[PDB]
Amino acid sequence: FPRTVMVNLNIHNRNSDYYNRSTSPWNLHRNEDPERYPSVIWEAKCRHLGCINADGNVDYHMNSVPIQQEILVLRREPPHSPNSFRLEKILVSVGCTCVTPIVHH
Amino acid sequence: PRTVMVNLNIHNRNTNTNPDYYNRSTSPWNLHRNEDPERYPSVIWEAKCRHLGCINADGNVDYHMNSVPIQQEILVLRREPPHSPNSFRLEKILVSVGCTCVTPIVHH
Ligand SMILES: Cc1nonc1C(=O)N[C@H](c1nc(C[C@H]2CCc3ncc(Br)n3C2)n[nH]1)C1CCCCC1
Repeated sequence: FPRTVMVNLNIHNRNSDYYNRSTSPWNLHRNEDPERYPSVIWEAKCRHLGCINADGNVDYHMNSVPIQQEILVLRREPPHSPNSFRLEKILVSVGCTCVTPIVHH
Repeated sequence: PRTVMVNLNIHNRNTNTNPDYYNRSTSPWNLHRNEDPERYPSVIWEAKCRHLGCINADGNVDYHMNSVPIQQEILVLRREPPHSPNSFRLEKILVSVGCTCVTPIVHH
C-alpha cells in the first residue's frame, strides 16, 4: 500500500429534531480547527444527567450518555500546509442515548 | 487546492480521553459490517435499531415511543480512477452510529 495518496477535495454527495425529541436530549457544540479538514466538527453534549420520562420530568434512575464515534480527520502536516495532511483518529460524540446505570458497591 | 496529499499512516488523537451502550440502551442496536474495496475506509460499521419501540422499566417494549438511528454525515474516499491504489475523490454519505428513543411526530 502507498504511504501518501492524492485526494481531490471537490466532494461528491452520495445519497432532524431528534436532539430535542429524544428521552436523552442533547445540544450541539461547534468545534472549529483551521489546521484540520473538515475544519468544523459538531459535538453532542447531553442536556441532562438523567432521562426524560412520559410526564416530561427527569428520571434519575436512568442516565443520558453520549454515543461516541471513532472518526478520521485530516490534520495539516507540516502545520499550516494548504495541500498536505496526515490522517488522525479522534472520538466524537454524535448524540445521546438513555441507558440503565452500572451499579457496584 | 483541488488535489492534496494525504499520509495514510494514521496517528491517534486523544482516543484515550473519555474513552456496552448498544445493549444497555432503551433503544438498543446492533452493528453490521459494510465493506467496499473501492472506498477508504473500506469497512464501515452501521447501526440498526433492534426494535421499533423503546424498552421500558419493566423490560417490555413501549410502543408509544420510537427507537430511531442517529445518522451522521461522513466523508469517505472513493478511488478515482476506479481501482487506483493512490488517488481518490471525497464523497459524502450517511452512517447510522447508534439509536436513541424519541417521542413520535403526530398529526392531530
Ligand atoms: C467513521 C467513518 N466511516 O467511514 N469514514 C469514516 C470517517 O471517519 N470519515 C472521515 C470523516 N468524515 C467527517 C465528516 C464530519 C462532518 C462534521 C461532523 N460533525 C460530527 C462528526 Br462525527 N462529523 C463528521 N469527518 N471525518 C473522513 C475520511 C477520509 C478523509 C476525510 C475525513
